[PDB]
Amino acid sequence: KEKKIRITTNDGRQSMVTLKSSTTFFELQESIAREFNIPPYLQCIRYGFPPKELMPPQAGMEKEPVPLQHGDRITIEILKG
Repeated sequence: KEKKIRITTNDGRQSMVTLKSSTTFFELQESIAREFNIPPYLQCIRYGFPPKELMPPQAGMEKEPVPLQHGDRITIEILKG
């Protein structure tokens, strides 16, 4: 029982997911990597208007869930590996 959110890569593609309630930036990066064809180290998520750069947490915050909820929307950007 988790929440559902939308995704859209700068390349011009989009896909929905079932992001978990306690899904941190890491758990989120793993979701997009599934719905799309980009690794967690090449997917830059964005939310809010204008689109922000949901940076990765650190020691202590890594456990914290993403800033998105059931019914939210985000945008990914294929980084340069």
